[PDB]
Amino acid sequence: STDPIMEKLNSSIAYDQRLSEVDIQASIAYAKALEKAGILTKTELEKILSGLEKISEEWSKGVFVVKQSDEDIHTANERRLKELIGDIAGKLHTGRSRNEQVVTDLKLFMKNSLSIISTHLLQLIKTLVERAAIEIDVILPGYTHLQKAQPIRWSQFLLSHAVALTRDSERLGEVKKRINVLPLGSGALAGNPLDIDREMLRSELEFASISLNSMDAISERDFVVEFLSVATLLLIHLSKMAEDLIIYSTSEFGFLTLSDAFSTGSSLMPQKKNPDSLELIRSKAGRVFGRLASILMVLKGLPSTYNKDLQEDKEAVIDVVDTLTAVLQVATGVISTLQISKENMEKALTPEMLATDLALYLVRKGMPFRQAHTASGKAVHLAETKGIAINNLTLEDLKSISPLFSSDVSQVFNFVNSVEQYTALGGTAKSSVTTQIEQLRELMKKQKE
Amino acid sequence: STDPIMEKLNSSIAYDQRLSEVDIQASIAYAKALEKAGILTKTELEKILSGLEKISEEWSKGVFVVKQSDEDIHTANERRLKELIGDIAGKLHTGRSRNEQVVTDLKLFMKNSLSIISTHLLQLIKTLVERAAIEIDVILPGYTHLQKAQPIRWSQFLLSHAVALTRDSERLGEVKKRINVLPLGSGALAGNPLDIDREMLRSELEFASISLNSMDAISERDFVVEFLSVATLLLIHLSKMAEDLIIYSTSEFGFLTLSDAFSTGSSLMPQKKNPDSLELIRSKAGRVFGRLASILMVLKGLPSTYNKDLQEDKEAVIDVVDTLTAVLQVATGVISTLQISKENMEKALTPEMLATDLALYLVRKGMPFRQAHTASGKAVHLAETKGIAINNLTLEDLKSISPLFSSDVSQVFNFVNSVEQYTALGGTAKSSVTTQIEQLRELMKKQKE
Amino acid sequence: STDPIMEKLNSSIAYDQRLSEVDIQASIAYAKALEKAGILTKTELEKILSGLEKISEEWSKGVFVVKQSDEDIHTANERRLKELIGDIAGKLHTGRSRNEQVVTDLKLFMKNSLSIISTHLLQLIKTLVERAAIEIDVILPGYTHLQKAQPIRWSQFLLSHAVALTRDSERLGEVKKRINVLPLGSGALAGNPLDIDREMLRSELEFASISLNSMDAISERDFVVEFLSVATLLLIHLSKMAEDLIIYSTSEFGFLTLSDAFSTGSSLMPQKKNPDSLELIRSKAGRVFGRLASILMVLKGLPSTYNKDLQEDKEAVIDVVDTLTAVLQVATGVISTLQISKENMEKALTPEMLATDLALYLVRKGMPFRQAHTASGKAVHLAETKGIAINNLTLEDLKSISPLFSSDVSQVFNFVNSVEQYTALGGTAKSSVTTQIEQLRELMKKQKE
Amino acid sequence: STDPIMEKLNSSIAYDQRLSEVDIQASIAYAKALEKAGILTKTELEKILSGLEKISEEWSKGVFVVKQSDEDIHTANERRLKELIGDIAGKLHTGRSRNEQVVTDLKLFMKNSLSIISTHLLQLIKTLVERAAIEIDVILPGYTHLQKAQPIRWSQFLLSHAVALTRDSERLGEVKKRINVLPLGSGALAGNPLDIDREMLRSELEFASISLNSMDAISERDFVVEFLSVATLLLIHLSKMAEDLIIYSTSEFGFLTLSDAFSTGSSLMPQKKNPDSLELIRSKAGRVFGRLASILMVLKGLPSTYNKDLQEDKEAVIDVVDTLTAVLQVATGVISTLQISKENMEKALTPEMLATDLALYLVRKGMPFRQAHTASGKAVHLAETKGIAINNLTLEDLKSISPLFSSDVSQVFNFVNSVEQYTALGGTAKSSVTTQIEQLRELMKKQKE
Ligand SMILES: [Cl-]
Ligand SMILES: [Cl-]
Ligand SMILES: [Cl-]
Ligand SMILES: [Cl-]
Ligand SMILES: [Cl-]
Ligand SMILES: [Cl-]
Ligand SMILES: [Cl-]
Ligand SMILES: [Cl-]
Ligand SMILES: [Cl-]
Ligand SMILES: [Cl-]
Ligand SMILES: [Cl-]
Ligand SMILES: [Cl-]
Repeated sequence: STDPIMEKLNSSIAYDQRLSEVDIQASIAYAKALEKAGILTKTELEKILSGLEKISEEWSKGVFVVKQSDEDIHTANERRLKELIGDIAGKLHTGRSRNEQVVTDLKLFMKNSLSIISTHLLQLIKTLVERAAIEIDVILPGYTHLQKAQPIRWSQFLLSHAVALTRDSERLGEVKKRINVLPLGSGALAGNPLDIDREMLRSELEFASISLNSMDAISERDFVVEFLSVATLLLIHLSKMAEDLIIYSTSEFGFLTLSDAFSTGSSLMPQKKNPDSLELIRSKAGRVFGRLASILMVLKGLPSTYNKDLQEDKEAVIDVVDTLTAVLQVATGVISTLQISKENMEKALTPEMLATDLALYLVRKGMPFRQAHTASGKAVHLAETKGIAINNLTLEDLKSISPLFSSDVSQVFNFVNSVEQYTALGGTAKSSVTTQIEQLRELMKKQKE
Repeated sequence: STDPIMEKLNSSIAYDQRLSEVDIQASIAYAKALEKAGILTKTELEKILSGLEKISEEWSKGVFVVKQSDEDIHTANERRLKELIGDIAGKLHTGRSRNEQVVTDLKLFMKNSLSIISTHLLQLIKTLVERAAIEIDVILPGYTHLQKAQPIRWSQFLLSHAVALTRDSERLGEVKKRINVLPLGSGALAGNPLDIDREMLRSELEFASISLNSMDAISERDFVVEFLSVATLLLIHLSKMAEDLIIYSTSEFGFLTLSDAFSTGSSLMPQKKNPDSLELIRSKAGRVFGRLASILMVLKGLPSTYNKDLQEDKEAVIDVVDTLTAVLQVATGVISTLQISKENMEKALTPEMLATDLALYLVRKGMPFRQAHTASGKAVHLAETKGIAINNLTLEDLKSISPLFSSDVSQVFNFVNSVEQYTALGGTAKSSVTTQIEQLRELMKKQKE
Repeated sequence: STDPIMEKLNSSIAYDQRLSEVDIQASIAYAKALEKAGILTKTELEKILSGLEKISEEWSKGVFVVKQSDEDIHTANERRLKELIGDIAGKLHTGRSRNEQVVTDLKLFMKNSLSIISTHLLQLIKTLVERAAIEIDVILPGYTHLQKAQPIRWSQFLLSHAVALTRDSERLGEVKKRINVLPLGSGALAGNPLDIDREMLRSELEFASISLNSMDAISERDFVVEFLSVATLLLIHLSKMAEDLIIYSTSEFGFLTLSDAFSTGSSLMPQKKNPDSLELIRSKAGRVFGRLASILMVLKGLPSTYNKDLQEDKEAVIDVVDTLTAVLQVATGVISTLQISKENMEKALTPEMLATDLALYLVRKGMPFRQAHTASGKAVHLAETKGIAINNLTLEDLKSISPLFSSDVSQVFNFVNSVEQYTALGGTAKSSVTTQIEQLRELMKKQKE
Repeated sequence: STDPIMEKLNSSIAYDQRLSEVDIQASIAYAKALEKAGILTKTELEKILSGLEKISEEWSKGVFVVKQSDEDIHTANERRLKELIGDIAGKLHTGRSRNEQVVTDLKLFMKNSLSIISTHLLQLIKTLVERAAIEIDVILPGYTHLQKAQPIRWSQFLLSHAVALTRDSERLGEVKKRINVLPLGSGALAGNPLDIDREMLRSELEFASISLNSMDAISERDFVVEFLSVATLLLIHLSKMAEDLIIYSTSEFGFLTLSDAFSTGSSLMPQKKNPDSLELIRSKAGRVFGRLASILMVLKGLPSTYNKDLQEDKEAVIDVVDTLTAVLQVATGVISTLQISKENMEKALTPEMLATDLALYLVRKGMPFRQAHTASGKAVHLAETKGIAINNLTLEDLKSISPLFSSDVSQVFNFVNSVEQYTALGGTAKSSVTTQIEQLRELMKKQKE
């Protein structure tokens, strides 16, 4: 009777086959609770768990056969169990609703997915932290407005990304905690009428706790929005790092080149070596953001309790989980195999970036910063008008700006001296970077457990 | 050499196989232009067109074989042609870039897709217009704030949706016009170096014109954003109609019930008959919006010219084209097979909705509207305090509010009289509705051609 | 020199005057650290803190005078201090960047704002929890697909919203923790060169800790995205509750009416009483979501470190903070003053919603659920074809469906009996609702501290 | 009675004062139609138009006084007219609803706003087209993946942006057409009951036509979504151009520097000259996108007809109209006053970008492209391994790759020769660029009228 086109638009089995195992696992747990509730005889339970375990095997062996009438994974497994053991299968449905199987399964899938994602995320952070430890002596320009600002260590750069990524890791753990709440036993919205043992369900399925209200457990998708939100910000961080590496990979900047494994050429232009890995990653930010936008829209203005609209969550979660997994591993390969050009990073170190240091120089000699700033500004301009860099002005030139300049300004013109000024926690001085590295190694240790 | 994970993240063949035919068609057109440009001998052209036509057959017969190395459809067809005719295949690549094949193919796919979508959209509008013509005598409540406002014809309701949908149709035609501009011959960004005959390409591929600048033709995706944008607004309209029908389908409202073909029951609650068709449609608004959001993000801040980030467009377009096709046809089935309850729509017609008419009554007798409004307000409240509807107050009751009320107020209390006040173009009077119906039939006639 | 139009587009003083106080407070803290770093003499510090305190007074008395050249609050306060104490003011700028003042100020503003928001959020949850305790005996329909499902307690409904809102409260606390990290002392990106005492800054400004990397502290806006994200989900929850109350406020449903303080009439239609409060709230979901979308877009693909693009964060945060504050308080008024119609909620309780209970009845007598479900389905249909409700079928009618039905089915037809089946934790049975109420009172107690 | 906080959240006068004039203008038009409908005496009309004209003066002189009770502009003007002429003012409300004043006013405001925006947009395109005509001999690198691709003319670059901006202009005109439809006379939803002369209203207010259905005219906001959508894509284009100019403004690229009027320095780093104008513009893309996202969300799932949720449209439209106006003018200043470095653009022209030309060279001599591509690839690599550019390999070196290379390959190594290959329409050859310039001058001529 169902209109074929609507039935097709209604089918979620194509993607939600990814929930085949957690669905059996959840059915198994419920079968045991039903036996304890007196709905199944221990003899029936056996037939049921045996059938379910068999269906699990069919899916893992890639031999399960999806039929036309299967509008979703839940309907598939129920059909299969019935054709295996008959009428007994039908007892498993007692007090159970699809509205609760759907969030229970997706949460089970998400818990497993987060572990994998976490593992990869931590490996990415580690890769950045460990390379930062190895390349701690490298100094290059730091930018604001994409204009050379003040010199910083390449390790300080790798660590800013590592640090941001660590907050992503942290948010990921917080979301996992609310994901880890058992919704099974909420029924279609009013709860379970059998005095089902929810605690037994909880430990069996390995959730940290149970849902507090049946109407909310079945209507909410905060856990989907949260996931999508944190994943989006994680992607945002990756788009910024991509933007950085792609620009630094240009021939104009020349700071680095990715490995051949993470680049591709051009079937038309023979000279090309393109940073595809990073561009792909940068574009995924939009992809994941679209998933977040869609779910927020799907939810807005919907009435309590369950609504068929909610079915759009599955595909969005699965797609973002797969994007993360791929994106994180690729990012790792890139960071660990890319080749920096210590020579070019060094050449890019030009005197004008030391203009702030030149002003502090005068400040140390007594001049108030505002004046010191304008004086340093003049030297920058004098050198420009003269067609040279500031370190090439003469001492009398500096005196023409302020007699406060003494022969010892020569010490201002030393990049190692520049970065080494920033010892206060968080700065780019080498001792601060080593401190950060240690802090991050600890943070990771704690994130892992 | 390419990292396997990055290569997988980079593959677009899974979805872009949908472009198999337009890609051959575009290669065929270019092969003929290359022969005219002196790159191919008429003998070579023959081998080439014959090979291409053969590959086209493989795809349509569902026998084409995708190999590991095929990162996209373009790479697949090029590989296949080479293994069919050898070295000659390689001449087809002359002066051609993937950056141009990609937008040429997607535009070719979009042109064909729009025709199908248009056909369905027009059928949906027709369905609403024709039912509105049949059910023109039905009157029910009209709402603002979901509170009963003034009575309107059910046909006036069906037509508001038809009208909005017609603007969707119109926007769809405008987008098609800019989609219909040939980008082939832009190369990787600098244009074509062979003095290729772009006009020949244009007519051959059936585009209305050619791109003006090669750098823009290869960098832009306005045609994707536009499509996604209009599709999103179209979905918005459908979410509002869905919201309406779902609410009207409630037992509390009781105005209508969808057919069984567009509903489904509940495996747990035996009494349920749910309007799945409409909820599915309403949720797609979010889905399509997410696609729009993702592409806008993918594009923002990207430098000229082509960037690998752009590859995310394919899957978003294909997904939205398929959503539209399904959603439009389902919407049509729903509107044409749903059953209204003329009796309940009639029962819902209550006197308080005529309070505005009661104020105009006094206005006709000389009272300024502001005063007429407060007087009518009092009658509404008097009736409430008295526990009756306003048409049940006595004439002396109305006189206690304003002596201006005469025995002829009885004429105010007639719903057919209410709606029939709105004869000015656009209103709910029957003559206005018939006018609208005629206007829409014409609009559709013009949209179709 | 600056183009007047660009300067206007660049000015953020209109909105960022809201940061006038935290900016002084942050300048005060830095002045004291500069004295300890040897940049200011204790005599200079005095003049500085005295001047700053004076500027603080000007803003709080609403007498501060913004001049043309003030492109932001930071520039305003610096100008004012200089015209008050002269050259000494300029020493305060030593080692300080706008890039760090900007995030330090906004975080200070956000910390204060979250406290207010939290206070209001907790009051909203309390309002729902306490009313749920008072109206615990009320039963009405529960819905899925906006179709009557199974009976539930009105208190179970109020609590689903309370529960969701509690997760919003929890997420709000997590975000506050990362907001509470001091970024001051990061300079323009390389850190602070004076060995400034960041710990002194931390305790002085009351942050829980300090930023780990100067490049990240100045480039990131995770704290803005997080805030916007959680606020958006909070709004989503409020849009669903609004959708519920507006629908329940219809005359068709008739379950409740809001108070006059939270409604408005119509200048045209005298009978109208509209639920403006709820519609306003529902629409804010979109408003806040737009703010989230904008910031995510502003950030995507931006290079390290600071970029002027980031300046868009201020107005988005301030607007959402003000929306939350207003929305939360209004929501509270609505819930606490609305009037339910116990009589209509009772009348809406119809027999078909007990069809699931009727199937369990047969299940208890031995029949497998699948069969019990179809049997109950038949009774629903028999009653329909007969034009009566199911509780009106005769016992022999039920026997015609299944001889398993005995005279005691009469017990199935009792709504208090229906809801009382759900005693398992989370359900709608009265003992479960009282449990929830207790749990939520505790949760709130912990959230508050 | 209205809760003060809800009343504040409900007030739209702060921003919708921008609609003060179009609101009077719309009231004036309706007053004249009411007189013709027999509701006002010609004597009353006079008092009314005189009062309205007076209120118009108050607003334009900046002396109108907003009172507490004014929840919107419509309520303000109605109050003011009443206190000026008394009871007569109240007759103007006859048959009129706020639901129609609101869309009529906003459309009137949008029509005027589009004209201004169009004027500025066309000036921006002109600025790019005319500079492209002046700097037509300049050649620099063209990029894909931000990697040097093939040489192109700077004019070809300016024109790709001009061309995209022209589509923005075109879409803007299409939106204006649907904006130009008169909604006045739709009442609260059922239409107008006075047989009001809508055609008279149309010409009087200068709309191109009238709305077809009263229910749609009052419920829709397609005209807002459309506007926001096109404005967003326009901003997208501007974010890409900004991304380009900011990168080209780097010292690493060194192709250009903006004028001082469109840059700003750093209060901390004396050497800085930052491209604020472009970064501000790039960030507005997100701002405008957020406005689009919010309105789409506000609309999704809302029931017919009017809902208070719709009130969020005003502020979004006004904000985007003001952003466009500022952004467009600033963009113009930037393009017209920026200074390119013809010398550096020339230096950036390196031999590897000619590798495609080198392959075509062999193709002309008979070699199939695929082979020609790999041969050219080898030369690129040989030169790398040798530490020189390809134009420095010896003829015998090229022979070692393919004996097909003859002394005349020297002609391949000429950049003017490179770009001049692209004469086919749209390419970067000089004759193609002059063609584009002419086409765009015409397009603008037509857009203007
Ligand atoms: Cl047993
Ligand atoms: Cl090196
Ligand atoms: Cl000296
Ligand atoms: Cl020939
Ligand atoms: Cl009927
Ligand atoms: Cl009389
Ligand atoms: Cl001292
Ligand atoms: Cl009552
Ligand atoms: Cl019996
Ligand atoms: Cl007269
Ligand atoms: Cl020059
Ligand atoms: Cl030779």
